[PDB]
Amino acid sequence: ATLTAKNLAKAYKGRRVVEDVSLTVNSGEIVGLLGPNGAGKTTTFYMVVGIVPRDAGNIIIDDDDISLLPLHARARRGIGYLPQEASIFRRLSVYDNLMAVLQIRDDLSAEQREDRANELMEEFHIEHLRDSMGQSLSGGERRRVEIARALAANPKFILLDEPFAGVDPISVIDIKRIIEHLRDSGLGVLITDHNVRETLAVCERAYIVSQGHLIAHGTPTEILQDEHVKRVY
Ligand SMILES: CO[C@@H]1[C@@H](OC(N)=O)[C@@H](O)[C@H](Oc2ccc3c(O)c(NC(=O)[C@]45C[C@H]6C[C@H](C[C@H](C6)C4)C5)c(=O)oc3c2C)OC1(C)C
Ligand SMILES: Nc1ncnc2c1ncn2[C@@H]1O[C@H](COP(=O)(O)OP(=O)(O)O)[C@@H](O)[C@H]1O
Ligand SMILES: [Mg+2]
Repeated sequence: ATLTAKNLAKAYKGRRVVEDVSLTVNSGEIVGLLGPNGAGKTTTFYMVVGIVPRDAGNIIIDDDDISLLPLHARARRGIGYLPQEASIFRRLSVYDNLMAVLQIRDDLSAEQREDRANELMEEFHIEHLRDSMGQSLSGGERRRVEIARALAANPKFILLDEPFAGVDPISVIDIKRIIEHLRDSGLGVLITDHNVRETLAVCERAYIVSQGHLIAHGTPTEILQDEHVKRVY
């Protein structure tokens, strides 16, 4: 499957925070949307996920233009999403966090939902936290729970907004292995970051944004032929 955004634009109070941003991700790839703070990465993700309406451009999955579908409809089409800031249900246990999303799985029986919850906790190394409250988790543990909770919806594409933000260096490596695992499972993975040097090496392709504009794109090697990108990073 392929998820594509074509010439997205978004304005707030007449200011164009995103002017022209495109990107594409296929199943089995990690693709980066990378650039400085304020460049428009989260706004772009919001327009892809459907959390805000787009002012221009197109959002496409395969042969379906979904630019006008609401968040919930795109989610059923296979788009999953993880915000930068903590999104775990702090007052609920890890188990209940996963079961909360598994309740939308009309393709699974009550029993199967229970199975998947145990499966996800094994995969993401959080079984020992089954009954712990999200509040009591560390940044890295919290991130692993939130990612597993997103996968509970069985998405085709997972959009991770700065997944490494607010986690320790050991958890960064752990999250990087998780991302490789997701990719190997056939998901299309789209990640944002401002640390181009670090994140570029895990991307099959990336889209470098600055001030709401796409300024470079392609494989890391292609991107790093751009003198501006070389220098700044
Ligand atoms: C049918 O409803 C479902 C639930 O399903 C059942 N059957 O209940 C379950 O799916 C679920 O539950 C949630 C989800 C979110 C919250 C939540 O954001 C809380 N607020 C805090 O964390 C904060 C907020 C402010 C003020 C303080 C400090 C800081 C900043 C963090 C508390 C919260 O206190 O409880 C939540 C619950 C229970 O979502 C629901 C509600 C849609
Ligand atoms: N709801 C909003 N109203 C007005 N301006 C906003 C809103 N959300 C974001 N912005 C602005 O849009 C620009 C891009 O923000 P954002 O997409 O969050 O950038 P990034 O994720 O790349 O840091 C920023 O200048 C930000 O202040
Ligand atoms: Mg952001």
